[PDB]
Amino acid sequence: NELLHLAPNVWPRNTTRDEVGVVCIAGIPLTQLAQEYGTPLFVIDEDDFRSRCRETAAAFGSGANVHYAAKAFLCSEVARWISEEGLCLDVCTGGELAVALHASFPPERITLHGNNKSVSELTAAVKAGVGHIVVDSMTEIERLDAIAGEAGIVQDVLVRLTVGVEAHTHEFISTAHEDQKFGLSVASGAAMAAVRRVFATDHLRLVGLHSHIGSQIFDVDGFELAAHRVIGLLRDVVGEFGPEKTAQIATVDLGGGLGISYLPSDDPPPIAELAAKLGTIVSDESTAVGLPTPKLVVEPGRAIAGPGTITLYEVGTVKDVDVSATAHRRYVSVDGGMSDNIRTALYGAQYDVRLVSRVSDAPPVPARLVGKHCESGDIIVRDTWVPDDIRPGDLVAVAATGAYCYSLSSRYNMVGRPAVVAVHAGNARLVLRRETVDDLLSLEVR
Amino acid sequence: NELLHLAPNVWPRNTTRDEVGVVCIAGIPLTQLAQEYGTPLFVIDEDDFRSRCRETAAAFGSGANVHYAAKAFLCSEVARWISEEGLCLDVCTGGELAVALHASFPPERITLHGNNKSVSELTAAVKAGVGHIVVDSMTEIERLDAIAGEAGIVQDVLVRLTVGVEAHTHEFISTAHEDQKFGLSVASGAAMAAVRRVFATDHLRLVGLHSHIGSQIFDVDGFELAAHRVIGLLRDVVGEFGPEKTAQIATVDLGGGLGISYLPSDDPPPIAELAAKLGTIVSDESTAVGLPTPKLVVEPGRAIAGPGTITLYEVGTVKDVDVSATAHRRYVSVDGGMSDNIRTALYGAQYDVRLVSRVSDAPPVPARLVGKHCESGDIIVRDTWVPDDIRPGDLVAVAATGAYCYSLSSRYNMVGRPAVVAVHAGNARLVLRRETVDDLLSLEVR
Repeated sequence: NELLHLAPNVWPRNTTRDEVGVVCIAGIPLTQLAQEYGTPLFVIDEDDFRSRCRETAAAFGSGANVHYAAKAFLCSEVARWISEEGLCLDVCTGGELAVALHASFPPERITLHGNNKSVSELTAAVKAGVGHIVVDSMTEIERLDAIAGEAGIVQDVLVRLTVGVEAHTHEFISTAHEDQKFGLSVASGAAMAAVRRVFATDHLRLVGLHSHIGSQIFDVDGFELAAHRVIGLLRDVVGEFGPEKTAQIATVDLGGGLGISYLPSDDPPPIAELAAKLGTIVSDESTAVGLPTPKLVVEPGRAIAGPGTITLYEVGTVKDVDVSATAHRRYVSVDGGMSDNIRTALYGAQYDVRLVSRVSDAPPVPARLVGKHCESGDIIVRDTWVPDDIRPGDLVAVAATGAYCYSLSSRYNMVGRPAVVAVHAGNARLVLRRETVDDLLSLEVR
Repeated sequence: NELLHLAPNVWPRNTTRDEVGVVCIAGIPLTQLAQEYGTPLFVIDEDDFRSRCRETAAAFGSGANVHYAAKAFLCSEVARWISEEGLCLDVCTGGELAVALHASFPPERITLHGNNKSVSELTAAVKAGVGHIVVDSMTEIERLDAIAGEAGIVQDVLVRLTVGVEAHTHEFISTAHEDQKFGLSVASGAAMAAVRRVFATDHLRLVGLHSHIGSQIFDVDGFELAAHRVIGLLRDVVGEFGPEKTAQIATVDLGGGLGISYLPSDDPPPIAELAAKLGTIVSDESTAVGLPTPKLVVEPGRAIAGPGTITLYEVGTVKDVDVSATAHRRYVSVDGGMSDNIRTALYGAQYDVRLVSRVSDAPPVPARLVGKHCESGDIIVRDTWVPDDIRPGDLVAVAATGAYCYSLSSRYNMVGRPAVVAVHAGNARLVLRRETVDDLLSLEVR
């Protein structure tokens, strides 16, 4: 009855149910996908993903202002999607760049991020003609300058700032000293020292400022404090160097962390509403300090890739576990685990799980969804409810696994990566194939 | 001065230091290994690993009583070492089995573990002639019974028990109801129901009972209570079925969790000492209930694989981070991260890290060792000390990364698995090659 419901904020946009009670994505029964492709299976609702690109692009004025964070999930097919939808792509190490270039992603729409970019990654970035590099340390700045001079080019950079704001859901914390790896402290003068260094060179050009402040952010307040702090530095810079050397500092990038619904009760605002608030903040903040309004750029991963994909599993074992003298928890063992979704164990993530191969009339029963790994903490959904007649051979799906589940996949217990399939308009296609024993053995020498 | 020291309880047994101040493993400078093989690099002290096998085998009476838990780290090379050293091998899913069989590991010395074994894994295990299956549910028992009967064989099994004991380091917790996925409860009567079920059939033979109680266990008291509880069931079983159908229940397997030193302060007892205590426990408990003393089996992963391997990295970036108005923490960015060692992030692991390419005279300074991934929490060693002159190009090593680090490796940010090398008597050989971009792209369709 209520265990049947697929909260529209949580599930992919193109989710329906059958007349026989099977959940379909983009018109295809989940049962047919498991039949054709096996389980576990990442199922991507392509129209959903593309929708999020378009709405976010519209919300921020242009696809140019929306940089997809590849770390959420990347492969050549997805790089193609982002390319066609007109967004930019943020890449983090050499491997993400090479996969983008392999996919012929236009390098001028690429930004390179990272706290510890090697010489060889910086080298490859400029050789490829990557549009922007977000610099994270004085050392990087030295390195990049030498590399750009060698190549005979002027590299566009942003400097990553630490502004003491950490935002999650409907709260944020402001600290005097952010104690983490990324960026340079505005407060300490470290950020201004970086700005000076970039100005002192010939082969680099400072075109913006970057901050990233959290994840699953549902309110604008963290961003507003962050924006105030970032533009305060802007004020400091053009104050010291004059609106002339600074004219080209045209971009404030407020990073990622746009929030999605994992659970029905999750309540991120519509992106159009949040984006307009952000736009008003940036204009207000810049006028408040006598500056022209900079371009606002945003770097979502989760908010593009997360909601449109589910993980489909087969129930293998159902065990009733005594938890008190009178209560029980129903442990439902499934086809994968921390190998394909480590987020529950790693971050304490909370997911929605539903029976998707039939409609049960059995009453709900408190449950834990667990994997097949030889570790007690191999838990996929810690606290949930299942039909009292859940049985091996039933299919269940976990929602919003499109971001950072596959990106984090391992071969723990020699469990190969699941296949990943894209559905569009009643048609399914394999995108990433499932790993085999040969894959498992492939790094072994002889 | 003291930042130079490599605690012998922490570092591989065949660690020394150069006269030029480079740490060698099995006689090879770590700087040479980084030069030949690149970083990050897993370095396996082969002799150390074998020694651990040999001393644990001796401590428990025989290699037959020591079952290496492959989940800690498995490849064909390692399966070979285990086989040669005369130990048994615990495998957890179909992939671990397949790797074992691929490496020619004797099936009779294999034991299959897991909470969610599929019909296909069970079927492959009996087809291979796997010596033991540790059954975890009533469902598994029914599946295996049918499988064994179809094969025309009698399958030896043990029943995994939950006895409400969870031990770590020098303590344990006893609970009325362990609320987790594995085993059947002695207290609720679920264990006895399973024993009856095995006894009901012709195609299975009950040879023993299994319990696994935690990790990093430094004392014997948790084991004692567990053994008391396990042997209590043994008494109920032979009571109800008579010393007859019960004569072949010859083994009490107390699982894994034997502890190693991650940090110089860590104090696991010598294995011979703990093994003797354990032996005494088993004999005492069985005699207290009028039973002959059962064989004692142990399933270590960490204590075999952990200490003999280190992870070698190159320092790329060094940033001093203000943490209060007066204090600072030195962020030392390295060559890998949560992709090759997720344990700090995942379980709050603590590691020992040391500068290995030179001797520093610089004073020590509070530090954090961090990877190159594009998230704040990509921390390898949260709280450590490094020399004040630590610089890009220096090599550092993290100790005791031989268990559960490679096992759990991912391609987060398209960062390929590092190379794994084995060193023995002044010779190094590549065991597992490092991933390339082609590996990263290999599951892509088109």
